[PDB]
Amino acid sequence: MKYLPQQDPQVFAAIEQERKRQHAKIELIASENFVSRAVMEAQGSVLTNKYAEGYPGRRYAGGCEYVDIVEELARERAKQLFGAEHANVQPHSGAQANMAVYFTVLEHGDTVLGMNLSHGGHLTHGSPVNFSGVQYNFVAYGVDPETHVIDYDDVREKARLHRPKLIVAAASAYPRIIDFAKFREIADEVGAYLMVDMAHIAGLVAAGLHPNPVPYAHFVTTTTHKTLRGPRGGMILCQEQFAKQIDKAIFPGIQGGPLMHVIAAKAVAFGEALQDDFKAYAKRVVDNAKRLASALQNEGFTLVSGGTDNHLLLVDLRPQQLTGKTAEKVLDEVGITVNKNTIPYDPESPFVTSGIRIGTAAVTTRGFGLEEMDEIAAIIGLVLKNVGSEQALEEARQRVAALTD
Amino acid sequence: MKYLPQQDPQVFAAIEQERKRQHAKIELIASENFVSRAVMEAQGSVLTNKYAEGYPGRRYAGGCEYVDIVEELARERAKQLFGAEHANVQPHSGAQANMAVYFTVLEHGDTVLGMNLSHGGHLTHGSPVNFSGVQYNFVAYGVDPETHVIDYDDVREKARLHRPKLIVAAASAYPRIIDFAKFREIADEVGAYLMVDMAHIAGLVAAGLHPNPVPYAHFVTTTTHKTLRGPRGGMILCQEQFAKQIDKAIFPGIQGGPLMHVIAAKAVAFGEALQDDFKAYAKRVVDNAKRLASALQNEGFTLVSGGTDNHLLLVDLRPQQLTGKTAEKVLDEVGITVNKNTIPYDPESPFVTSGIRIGTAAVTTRGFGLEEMDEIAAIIGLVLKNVGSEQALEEARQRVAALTD
Ligand SMILES: *Cc1c(COP(=O)(O)O)cnc(C)c1O
Ligand SMILES: *Cc1c(COP(=O)(O)O)cnc(C)c1O
Repeated sequence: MKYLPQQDPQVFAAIEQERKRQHAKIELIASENFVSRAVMEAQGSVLTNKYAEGYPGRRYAGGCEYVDIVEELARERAKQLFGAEHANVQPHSGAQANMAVYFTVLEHGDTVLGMNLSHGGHLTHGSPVNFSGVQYNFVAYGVDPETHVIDYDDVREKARLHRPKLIVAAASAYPRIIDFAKFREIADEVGAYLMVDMAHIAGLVAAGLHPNPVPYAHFVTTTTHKTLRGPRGGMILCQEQFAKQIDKAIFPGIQGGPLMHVIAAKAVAFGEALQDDFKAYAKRVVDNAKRLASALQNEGFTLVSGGTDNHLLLVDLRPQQLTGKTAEKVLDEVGITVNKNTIPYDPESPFVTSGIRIGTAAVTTRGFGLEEMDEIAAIIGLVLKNVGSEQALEEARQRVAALTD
Repeated sequence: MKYLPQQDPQVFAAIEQERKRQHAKIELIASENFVSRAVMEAQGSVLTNKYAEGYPGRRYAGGCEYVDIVEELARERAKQLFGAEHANVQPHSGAQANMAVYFTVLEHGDTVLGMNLSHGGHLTHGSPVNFSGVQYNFVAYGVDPETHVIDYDDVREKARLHRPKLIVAAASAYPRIIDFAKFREIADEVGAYLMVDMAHIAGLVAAGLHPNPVPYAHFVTTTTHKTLRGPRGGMILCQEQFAKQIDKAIFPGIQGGPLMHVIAAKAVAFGEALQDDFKAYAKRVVDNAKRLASALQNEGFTLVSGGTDNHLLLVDLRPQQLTGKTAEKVLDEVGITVNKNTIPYDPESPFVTSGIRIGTAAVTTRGFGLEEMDEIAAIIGLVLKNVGSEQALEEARQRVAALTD
């Protein structure tokens, strides 16, 4: 940076604080990652100065010749990476990606089937305080009370009874592989559309380490950030027959002018995802997640579903008589960043919780391998089993600093 | 840039093309502007790596200490600049800013009164192909057929007959000052809320060159870009009593995690707007718009409302038997960027139009004064009155290059 330190010292000081914070702490929030320096440079570009209302070739304003190339590059790389027939890279967020699809297929008050929020489902999948649960009639399917894997018979039963117009699959906190083939099999039985929100698993789908939902779902939504390691934003993937309708749901549907500088960064992020080292990176993420899972059990922690198939894991803290809130607070004191998260059939409210959510996507970007996975797990054990001891927390504090150089 | 040229040559080449395009052309689209190098650096920051779901102090995740400072700086500067009691700087766009307010005050199918789209109103003010016109029952008020100024008696008549729950004031293409006091007087009579969408005039409100809608409106929405010369995004301003409800309409209402790097740039943009030279800049914008308006009439062009009170003007092209589409196309050939725009009571469809929309915000940033306003107007006259002559267009092409160095 050059012009910000001089122009706005207060803002630059806070950014430099945040930059050092990202280095000093161990980032274990499953939705967090670190983007490349090339991705950031694209967001700091002059492409913010251009209104590009519409789509490449079909713009409502002139002078879009080169931002069209950018959006095309973003759309073509997305289709190459995921094997989709159509792509829309204009969604401002994953929430706006979901909103647009809902706007396409559903009318106000329509019944939609989604994953239980206490079981793994996202806010945009039918929360009574979110637009989705207010705009539409949302019903829930759950996971098995003891195996914590999606009960696909329950998904079929809920679909056949509630007769939804849409079925949403995918989660914010689900450690296992989602069977999209069985979701389509259920959707075809009740004559409903299928939408997959791969936001958390998108990078793992790109590297072929998680089954691709594209050939099963009518609509596929995702965030460009998280495991895809791209800028903060959204994307919609669909078959050719929904292409025009999905585009119209973004503009002039729910949005105005797109963020061309962010779309530029999406194109950079997709280009980086197509390369071989990203597929090697994403394998290490899952390898690190499996290693962390095994090591936490070795420390005496119960895990939701008894492990992980993807990038994230949930710790059932009830054995140690701890709440997610307590765990989040105490780990923040040593430099480990987690978020409290409801476990399936949680006795505690969503604001207190009985579990914590941990992902390996961010730390794996920093170069964390199998060795440090065991150390992170050792520190978490030291902290949570010795909450009252400041001796342990100071020891843990030093062991966090040893890992982060 | 350093890492993008090496990482993604295709994307960097298109960005460099766009950077040179922004320099080479004369940007006269009223919604366009050029942000400072400090604003861009804030968007190219690591603040994209942080999830900040919630609000400063009341976050759903830890490690937000410094992004809270950023959001607070953005919120406090906004309140200083506009005299508002509360600010929300999380809206991804002006469209999402409007959407959130509608989500707060209205239930599905509620009657809303807004400005006619053919008269100046925005897409988000009740288009039957936009969410606003589908989600809500939108009725329209118009301008005077010969004066092109808002018919405030028509606004009262439409309000008393249709009994709206909300009244929206402000426009995308309205060259005159909007009387917010009379809009509130009408809203109080019918017991309706008042919302002002100052997106186009926000910078002029900041410099005190346009009446502030804050003490008249219950809700004030705006884009952070355009005349405010900030990053691409949205903002909501309201009184203290709506603060909690407006915040809940953004999250967990219509959005997820905010764009902290864009909020950082908003804070930079507001900081730049509080300084004296911005108030001097914004006066030159209006001065340039008045000078361009007078000069275009001197060339024989009819203007909507017979001039301008703000940053933008509309040319009624019917005298020269030209459509907006034809004018937009031919000016693109010489290097002048405009957009076709429906004039009030336009015989031509919104896709062909009878007028063009011109703003001075962008060129004034580049250093354009009164002298070059007369030259721009001279070139526009040369082009549009000699459409068939390539001799004139080549002459015009050279005169565009003389202005842009
Ligand atoms: C992260 C996520 C989203 C969207 O997040 P934004 O903050 O809106 O980008 C949507 N659905 C799921 C399942 C997610 O994980
Ligand atoms: C520009 C504008 C908006 C929003 O534009 P976005 O592209 O959504 O940022 C909303 N209302 C009015 C009147 C505008 O001019």
